[PDB]
Amino acid sequence: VQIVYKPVDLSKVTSKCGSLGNIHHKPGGGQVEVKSEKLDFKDRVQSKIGSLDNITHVPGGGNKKIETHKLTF
Amino acid sequence: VQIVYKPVDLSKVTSKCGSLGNIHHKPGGGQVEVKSEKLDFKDRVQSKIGSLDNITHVPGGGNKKIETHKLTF
Amino acid sequence: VQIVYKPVDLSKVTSKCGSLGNIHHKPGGGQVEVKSEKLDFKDRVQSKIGSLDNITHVPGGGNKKIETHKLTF
Amino acid sequence: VQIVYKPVDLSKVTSKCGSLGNIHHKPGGGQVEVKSEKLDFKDRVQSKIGSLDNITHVPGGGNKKIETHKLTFR
Amino acid sequence: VQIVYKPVDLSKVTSKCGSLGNIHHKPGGGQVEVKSEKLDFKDRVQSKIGSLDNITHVPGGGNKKIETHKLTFR
Amino acid sequence: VQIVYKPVDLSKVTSKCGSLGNIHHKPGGGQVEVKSEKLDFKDRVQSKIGSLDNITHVPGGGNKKIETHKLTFR
Repeated sequence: VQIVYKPVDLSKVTSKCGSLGNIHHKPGGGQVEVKSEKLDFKDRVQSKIGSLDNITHVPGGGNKKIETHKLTF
Repeated sequence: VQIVYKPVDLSKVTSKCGSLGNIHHKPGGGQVEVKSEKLDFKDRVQSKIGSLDNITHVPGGGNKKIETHKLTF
Repeated sequence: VQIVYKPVDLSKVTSKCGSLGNIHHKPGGGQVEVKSEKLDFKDRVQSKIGSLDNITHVPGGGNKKIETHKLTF
Repeated sequence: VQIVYKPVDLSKVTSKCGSLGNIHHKPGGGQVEVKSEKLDFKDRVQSKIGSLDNITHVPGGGNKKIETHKLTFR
Repeated sequence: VQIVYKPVDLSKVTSKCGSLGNIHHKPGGGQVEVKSEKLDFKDRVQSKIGSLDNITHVPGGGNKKIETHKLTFR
Repeated sequence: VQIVYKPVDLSKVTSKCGSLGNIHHKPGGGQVEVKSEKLDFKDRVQSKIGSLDNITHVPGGGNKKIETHKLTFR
């Protein structure tokens, strides 16, 4: 009796996620102007005037790999 | 009696996800103007005036790989 | 009696999802103007004036691969 | 036997090409106003305002003269 | 036997190409105003305002003269 | 036997290419005003304001003269 147990694993499991390999070439507005006598911002206000924002959240992208290798004679 | 147990795995499991490989070439408006006597923002206001926003969320993109390799004689 | 158990897996499982491989070439409006005496925003208001927004959400794009390889003599 | 090969060439070949012998008297006098606001250009601009450039390109005007003289006796 | 081979060449071949012999008298007198505000250019600009440059390119104007003389006796 | 090979060449080949013999009298007198504010340029700018440059490029104007003389007797 002989048993030759030689399984081969060359697998790959990959996450490529979020913001990858992008090109942002010369972004922006020409002119932005805001004229007022008052600006009054007073509860949970977000104001963006002429800004550039690159924002990435990756709570995902996790990998789980499980193997079992059982030989019973 | 002989058993040769040599399964081969060369597989790939991949998550290319979110914002990948894009080109943003010279973005933005020419002129933006806001004229007022008051701007008055006062509960959960989001204001964007001439801004550029690139925003990416990836809660997804997860990989699960499970193998079992069982030999009972 | 002999058994040669040699399955080969060369498979590909891929998710390509969200915003991939796009070209955004010279985007934007020429002129944007807002004229008022008041802008008055006061509960859960979103205002966009001349902004460019690229927004990507990927809660999906997950992969599951399951294998079992069972030999009983 | 006498031979007298005496051709005379007084010819002239001339090219007069382009802007020759012109008079431009007080050119571009008077008044040019460009008042410009809130413009966007997404592509190439060529602009001239009140210009009086003199621009000359001469890729041509080349001359070729070929003169073969042969005399054969017997 | 007498042979006289006495061709006479007083010819002329001439090129007059481009901007020759012009008179420009008080060019660009008077008044140029450019008033410009809040402009965006996303691409190449060439601009001339009140310019009077003299620009000359001559890739041409080349001369080739080829004289061959051969006399063969017997 | 007499042969008298006496060709005469007083001919001329001439090139006059580009900007020759021009008069420019008081060019660019008078007034140029450029007033500019709040401009954006995302690419290459060539600009000339009130310029009177003299610019000459001559890749050409080359001269080639070939004079072959051969006399063969018997």
